[PDB]
Amino acid sequence: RFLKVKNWETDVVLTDTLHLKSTLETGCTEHICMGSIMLPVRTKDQLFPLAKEFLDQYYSSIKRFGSKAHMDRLEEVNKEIESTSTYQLKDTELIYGAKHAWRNASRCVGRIQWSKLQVFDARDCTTAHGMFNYICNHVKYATNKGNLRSAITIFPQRTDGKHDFRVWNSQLIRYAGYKQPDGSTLGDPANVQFTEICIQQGWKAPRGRFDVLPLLLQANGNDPELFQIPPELVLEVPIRHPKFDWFKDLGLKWYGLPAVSNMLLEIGGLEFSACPFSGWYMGTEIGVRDYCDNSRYNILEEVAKKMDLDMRKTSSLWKDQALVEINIAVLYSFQSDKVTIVDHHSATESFIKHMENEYRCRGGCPADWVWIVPPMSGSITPVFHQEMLNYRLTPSFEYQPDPWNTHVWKG
Amino acid sequence: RFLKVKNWETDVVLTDTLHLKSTLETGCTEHICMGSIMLPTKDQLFPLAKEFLDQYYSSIKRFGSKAHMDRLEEVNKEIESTSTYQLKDTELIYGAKHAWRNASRCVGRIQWSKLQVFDARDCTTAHGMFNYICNHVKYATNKGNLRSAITIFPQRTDGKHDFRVWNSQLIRYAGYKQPDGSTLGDPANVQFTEICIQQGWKAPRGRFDVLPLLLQANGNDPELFQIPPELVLEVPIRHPKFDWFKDLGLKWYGLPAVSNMLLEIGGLEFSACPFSGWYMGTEIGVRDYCDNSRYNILEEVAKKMDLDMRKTSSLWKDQALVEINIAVLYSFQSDKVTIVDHHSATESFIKHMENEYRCRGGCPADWVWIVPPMSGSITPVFHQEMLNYRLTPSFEYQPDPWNTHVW
Ligand code: HEM
Ligand code: HEM
Ligand SMILES: Cc1cc(N)nc(CCc2cc(F)cc(CC[C@H]3CCCN3C)c2)c1
Ligand SMILES: Cc1cc(N)nc(CCc2cc(F)cc(CC[C@H]3CCCN3C)c2)c1
Ligand SMILES: C[C@H](O)[C@H](O)[C@H]1CNc2nc(N)[nH]c(=O)c2N1
Ligand SMILES: C[C@H](O)[C@H](O)[C@H]1CNc2nc(N)[nH]c(=O)c2N1
Ligand SMILES: [Zn+2]
Repeated sequence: RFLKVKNWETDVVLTDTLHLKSTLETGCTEHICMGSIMLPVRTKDQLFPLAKEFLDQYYSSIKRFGSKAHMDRLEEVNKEIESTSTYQLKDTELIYGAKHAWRNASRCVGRIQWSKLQVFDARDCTTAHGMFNYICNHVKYATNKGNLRSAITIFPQRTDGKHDFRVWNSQLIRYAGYKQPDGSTLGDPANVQFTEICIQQGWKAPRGRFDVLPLLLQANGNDPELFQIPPELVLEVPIRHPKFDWFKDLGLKWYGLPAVSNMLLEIGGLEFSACPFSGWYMGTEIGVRDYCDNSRYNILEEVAKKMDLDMRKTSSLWKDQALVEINIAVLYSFQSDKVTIVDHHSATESFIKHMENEYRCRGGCPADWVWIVPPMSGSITPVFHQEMLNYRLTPSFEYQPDPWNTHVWKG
Repeated sequence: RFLKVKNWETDVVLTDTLHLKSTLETGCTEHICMGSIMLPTKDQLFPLAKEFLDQYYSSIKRFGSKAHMDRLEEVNKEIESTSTYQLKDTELIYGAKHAWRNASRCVGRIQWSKLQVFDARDCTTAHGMFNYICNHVKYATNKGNLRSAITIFPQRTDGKHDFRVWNSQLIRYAGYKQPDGSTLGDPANVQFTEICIQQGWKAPRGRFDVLPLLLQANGNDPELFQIPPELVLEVPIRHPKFDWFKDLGLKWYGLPAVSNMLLEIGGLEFSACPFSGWYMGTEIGVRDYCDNSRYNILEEVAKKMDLDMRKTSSLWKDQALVEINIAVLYSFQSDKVTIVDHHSATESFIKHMENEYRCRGGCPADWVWIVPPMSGSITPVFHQEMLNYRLTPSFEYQPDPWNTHVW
């Protein structure tokens, strides 16, 4: 069976056969769509089929399907599973797996870059201090003095679920959030809960509005530990506006490296619960969501005030006007400091090219429209007009529960 | 299987039980989500009638009444005899209001119960269709104090006698291809503007030429009709800060009136059911004016704003796009013509969802369409999880007539 998607702006039509290789479920049924839902201990029983599917994929990609190197590897994995209950990926297989996990990430608009991912193998790591060291090196390498490079660092896979490696931060670099007694929030309200854990674990909070949070790191299922990322490794950009000189006086800054650190990487049935990865920012992530979400820094009010806008009725679109200025300021500040960033027009056009190429050479490109369309100026980006098929391929990145809700505390 | 939907801006969580009433299919499976795809006999008819009549008599708190069972047998007898049946006026009104209520792609559904239903089932000719449509347009326009309305023409019988309005909307601007390459007027209507001239229309070949009506009664050849200009309320578009904005020569019409959809009630198919309400600002300013496949005025506007159009990263498209939409709102509000901005309409819809979950158990909703085409995440619907499913009565798409008509 074949399926067609249409771009209603260009009339370009594409044919997807790749969804046939989809095994995992979506959440939808014939009678309900969960397309807008944000989020909809493994034994030898099912592990070898999952290994086999992965290795078939792997040897296909290197034009060695059915070779003696292919059959021997299947056999070697088999006996390793039956005798040890799990197995170890070769270096080649791990790198392939991490790239294809990103390649299969249907919510990611930056996937044109998927093949250029620097993979750091941290499977020999045994302690939280060792994790801090691996993460510091990732940050230095990925940041590259503002000329950002995509990277992922992969800590040991799960075994019995009781010895997990976990980065408790949702991102490697994030600002603290402090609930005040009067109800207000200082800093990033998205991080108030994590900030409290850190303070409880002994972090001395400066209690400012842009305090980089400490790393909280869990090795081999032991209690997590606190480390401060050396400040010289944390690249930050002060936000100013190319025309509004009062904008710098808002005191805004943001960090340069987006580095997601709380997701699970799944390859051949193996689960890598600590696998921080980073790339570079699309400007709307900072300018639209980080600053202007009602539940984040929410500077829309103060920006519109200083622009002296008609703030009485919403039909003056003062909110939309303030948002564009903020996003201009973010792009201007980053470009001025030579810190890599991509605007939402560039990124979406690139994704369309990526997606067309994926259909031609791969037979499809799983895409989550709800997430690919930028959170401002949606229909003037070409993805808005682009029909997309969403399905889940493996290797994959998955969500996992916050560790502080599952962890058994040693004391 | 009694589902929950979270709002991530407010942590508000609603439990959806209404989805279990869903009958039709979405297009998705467990293996694939098609949530962004634009478009996926006597025996079948009686269960459809029963399902509709059951929910009708429950809404009037007469489920299991003599009235209920009597109407049930009554329609059952008319089907076995005539192979169809006719709705009572009260059922027709209920059917129409609920097809709107169930329209998961519609952000304006909070007004669903205040709909004016015009019964045009006694109509027999295109001239009569025209009369009904003129009366609709005048009623709905109301000198700019717009009112919701639907006019319902005779139901399909054998598919050879279909009533059809060939226009996609009652009021739409013409679209002419140019010898030199591009398109003058509205590119979305170039083929329809063709079929009008190609059926007899005399085009003034301007940029904002109101299209004539092309009406089809009882599966006959359609006929051209010019809506009286005094019935077509239009708004000249100017900006409250930029005086040069008037010189662009832009205007739009006040009445959005969809005319090509099919209204399904109790298994009966009403293939001509023009319905109208009032515009959300972004429909005109984001889509109509700025879509690359439409009026595409963005470059001309930013040029007039003297913005740096050299790199995309200056956000000149975004900045223009806002000014254009501020103007559309300003123009309509200044001429006292009903319009709603995308912030008010989306906050209304959150309120309407809250009511539907409260007094009905749910509210089918299509996030891909509910979220406005600009400033999505500063609107409350962006952070609202929505469950999409098909309830009936419903509005459905239908093939364009000229592909089908046995001419
Ligand atoms: C190189 C530049 C990149 C850009 C511009 C980019 C951009 C984005 C954006 C805007 C999202 C939407 C999520 C949100 O808005 O919060 C996203 C999601 C995602 N990105 Fe990318 N990304 C990049 C690199 C990467 C890399 C290197 C990886 C992994 C190796 C990755 C994996 C993902 C995944 C798994 C998601 C889905 C998150 C979810 O399922 O909730 N991205 N990306
Ligand atoms: C009264 C104010 C109304 C507003 C503000 C409004 C707004 C909208 C918007 C913005 C859309 C998205 C589609 C697009 O962007 O082209 C839509 C779709 C829709 N509207 Fe409403 N509308 C209103 C009245 C009505 C009425 C009176 C009806 C029927 C009686 C109706 C039925 C529908 C349907 C069926 C769709 C979706 C068609 C589809 O399935 O693709 N609307 N509406
Ligand atoms: C590599 C990279 C590049 C870039 N440019 N941006 C990002 C951040 C986007 C992102 C990627 C991801 F895999 C998971 C989340 C979780 C955040 C969600 C959960 C709850 C609140 N957020 C909606 C975010 C990452
Ligand atoms: C009553 C009303 C009020 C309002 N405020 N707006 C509207 C227009 C929105 C609309 C409603 C609808 F039922 C069908 C379409 C078809 C347009 C699609 C077909 C193919 C390409 N277009 C996406 C539009 C109508
Ligand atoms: C490809 C995609 O489904 C298509 O562009 C849809 C997306 N969402 C939309 N939303 C609205 N309100 N109107 C539209 O025409 C569309 N078009
Ligand atoms: C409810 C809804 O799914 C949720 O708000 C989603 C919508 N689309 C998104 N798209 C992106 N890129 N990032 C997000 O966080 C979200 N949030
Ligand atoms: Zn779906």
